[PDB]
Amino acid sequence: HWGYGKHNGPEHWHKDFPIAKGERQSPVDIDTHTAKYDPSLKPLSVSYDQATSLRILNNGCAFNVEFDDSQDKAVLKGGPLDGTYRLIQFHFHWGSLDGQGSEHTVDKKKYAAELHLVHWNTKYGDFGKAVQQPDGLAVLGIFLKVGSAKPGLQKVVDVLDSIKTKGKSADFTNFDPRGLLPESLDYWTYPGSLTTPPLLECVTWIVLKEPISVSSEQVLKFRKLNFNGEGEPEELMVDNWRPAQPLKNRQIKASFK
Ligand SMILES: NS(=O)(=O)c1ccc(C(=O)N[C@@H](c2ccccc2)c2cnnn2CC(=O)NCCCS)cc1
Ligand SMILES: [Zn+2]
Repeated sequence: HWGYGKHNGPEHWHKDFPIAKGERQSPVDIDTHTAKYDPSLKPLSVSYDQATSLRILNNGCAFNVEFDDSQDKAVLKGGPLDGTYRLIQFHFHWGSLDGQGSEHTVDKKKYAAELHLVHWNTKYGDFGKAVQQPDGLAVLGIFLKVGSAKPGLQKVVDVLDSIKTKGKSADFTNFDPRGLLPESLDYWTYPGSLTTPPLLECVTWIVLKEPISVSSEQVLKFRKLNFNGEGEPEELMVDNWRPAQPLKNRQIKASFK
């Protein structure tokens, strides 16, 4: 029932998921002047060289590229994290217009889109158990701006034709998520939540400072997707972002001086 319309969008979610008004909700606005460098942060390790992608799925919210997480293959370690976090999927949030689409904002600036690489803490054995823990997940967030094309994104753009409507999937093997990273791994980190229902407060957020650039044509292909299922009235999959939530008693830490 929840979605991103006037009748079922983020302002309505709290009626089915009261944690929507919780103490560690995401996303947030990152006030870069209030964020503090934290010398206790260890180097961030993004280790994706043995990633094994499997499939791409339109789940009615976004599209997810899913990975084989049955072994340590593609993992996130270091930074604010304790232990090893395994990549399970990535997806994006985007706008109807280039001036909006990201979930996190930076000094109130909205980006055209935001990539979420989702990882779970291997100490909990599987994703389902990890989402019952306050340090169960780590999401690596990457902003997208419109400018030059991102070559590493093109294979995603070109399969979207095949998963236009909710519940469609396609084989998506041998995709290398390293092609979606910016040059610098400088980040902000804070404790938060899933940004969609069930909005569970399990996430260590790691949001990169440097955006990647994608072309107008690339983001336009995202906006041709549908929220609805085949045969249903066409609802373009656009503006699938939750706005910034109250920071409450949290501190955002920076990895850079
Ligand atoms: N935006 S985010 O990175 O913060 C984020 C990351 C992961 C999930 C997620 O795994 N949600 C699934 C889940 C299954 C079991 C327990 C809890 C959560 C779920 C539940 N119903 N559908 N899904 C799939 C889901 O919503 N896919 C993520 C695409 C966001 S537009 C949601 C948001
Ligand atoms: Zn997300």
